[PDB]
Amino acid sequence: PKLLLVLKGDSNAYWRQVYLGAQKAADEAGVTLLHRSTKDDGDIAGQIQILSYHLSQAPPDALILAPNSAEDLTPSVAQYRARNIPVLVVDSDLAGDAHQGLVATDNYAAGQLAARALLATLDLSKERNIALLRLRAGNASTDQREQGFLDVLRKHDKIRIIAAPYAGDDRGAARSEMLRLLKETPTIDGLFTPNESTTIGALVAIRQSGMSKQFGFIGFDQTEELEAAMYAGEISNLVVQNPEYMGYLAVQRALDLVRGKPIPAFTDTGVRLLQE
Amino acid sequence: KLLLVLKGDSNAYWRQVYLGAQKAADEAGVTLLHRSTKDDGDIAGQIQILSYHLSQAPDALILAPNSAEDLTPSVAQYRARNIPVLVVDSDLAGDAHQGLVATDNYAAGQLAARALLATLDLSKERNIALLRLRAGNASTDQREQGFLDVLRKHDKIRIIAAPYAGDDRGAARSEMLRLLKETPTIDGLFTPNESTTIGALVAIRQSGMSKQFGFIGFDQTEELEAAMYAGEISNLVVQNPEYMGYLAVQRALDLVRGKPIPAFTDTGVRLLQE
Ligand SMILES: OC[C@H]1O[C@@H](O)[C@H](O)[C@@H]1O
Ligand SMILES: OC[C@H]1O[C@@H](O)[C@H](O)[C@@H]1O
Repeated sequence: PKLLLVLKGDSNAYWRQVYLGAQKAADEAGVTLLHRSTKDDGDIAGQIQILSYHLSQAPPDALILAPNSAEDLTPSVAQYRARNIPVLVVDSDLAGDAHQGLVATDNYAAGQLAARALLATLDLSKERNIALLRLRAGNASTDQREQGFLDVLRKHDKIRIIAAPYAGDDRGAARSEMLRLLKETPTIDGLFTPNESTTIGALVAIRQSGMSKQFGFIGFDQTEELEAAMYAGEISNLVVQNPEYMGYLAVQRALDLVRGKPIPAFTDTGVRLLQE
Repeated sequence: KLLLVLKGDSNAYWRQVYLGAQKAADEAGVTLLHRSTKDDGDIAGQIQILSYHLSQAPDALILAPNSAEDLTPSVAQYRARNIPVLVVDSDLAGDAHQGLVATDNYAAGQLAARALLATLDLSKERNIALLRLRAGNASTDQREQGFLDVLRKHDKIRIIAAPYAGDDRGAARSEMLRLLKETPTIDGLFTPNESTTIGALVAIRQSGMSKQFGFIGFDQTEELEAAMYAGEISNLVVQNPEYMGYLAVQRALDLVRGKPIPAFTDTGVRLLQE
């Protein structure tokens, strides 16, 4: 068998872990794994181009896709379905029901978790002003993290959501956005950033602004730099997924589809706070 | 005795806040003194009203400040005299006051952006205009920031105009007339309060541009409602000014009698139609 893996891009180190897990499973199975992603996360047009190119020029036995857009990728996936090529979605949900399954974090639950963690960092005897650094509307994973977070906090006594701008897919964009927020906002008491790039961008902005360790800060995903910032007390906690295990299971599920075996509609790959 | 100082009388909106405050005051059997400037945005005039009442007299002040920063010294003077201050409608900078009763204006701006997006053909690039009110007026600054925060990075959306109109509907009319003449294409518009919405509406009609683009307005009056039902305005984001005035008085009475209040009481916001 041959499996085509198309992730969101290369703008997060996260994706290398998903790929490494997928490659481990493909190696164990004795199957060929192709990996083709856009340079940048969020490049919807580029991802659609990769899918159509491989459908025409070198079609796989199954497609494993992390869609950059929950809606804008459905026509691409429907083309695979009409060619009877199974599609397994990884990491971030796809709209509709053209695909055969999902293997991902429960991203809505991860956001609720992040809000609970933030509440635990705050002095809840006073009103607290909260900022959310959103990623990009239509990116299902972060849209769900953002909504789960807001659903815990919106009516919470002593909590005010004072900022929720979109940062975009780039850590440079997240840095620019956070720098503006820090300058323009009177008091930020708590922050949540829903992925690797937004967490790293915000961190760099917080340091450059002389604001380290000043407020509660829940981030998402982990790298050596984020782990260090957390151990230093610059980040209050990180909500972390299991990207290697997710990549590994996505390959196993895709192979089940190739062999005509049933798979769960949703395989939840787990989420946790990195520290107590 | 409760002193109620709103922004001015440039918007029919303030009569609804006053009516709610008066209902609450009547129900509680307390005297309400409503004292506002003639025009919204008259910062110096509002400071004068506050200075006068400190010099000769109330048990609490309910204030809708014309400037989030410029009213802070006036409010601090009340705090130094231990007269509770409840801020209504539009936030005040600092922490000299005892609470806020208002729409969540930032969230209301985000709502307006989402409503505007729903009016647009998002298969194609769309040009968007925003009519700002006045820097330093917290309520509209927050609506504008919420709206922009949703849209500034949105695929296929370009913000091509964001001028300030000022507090008068006549000024909003002049500004919109200029935009309609000078801009090659406007695909969507947001106006963040009653005066800006009415001024834009009148300009759009006078330009022969009615029903040509998506238009989210803010606040409601019989005239704005008619325009919406006619399809001239796509939707209105509306506050609950009567409930806001009523709650502001009840919160002020709680302050007078020493019952703790929340720092922010969110009085709600919705789209007027589906
Ligand atoms: O979109 C940003 C990507 O970064 C990783 O957190 C996520 O799983 C997500 O899909
Ligand atoms: O400042 C303009 C005033 O008009 C009403 O929309 C508002 O609540 C606002 O404070």
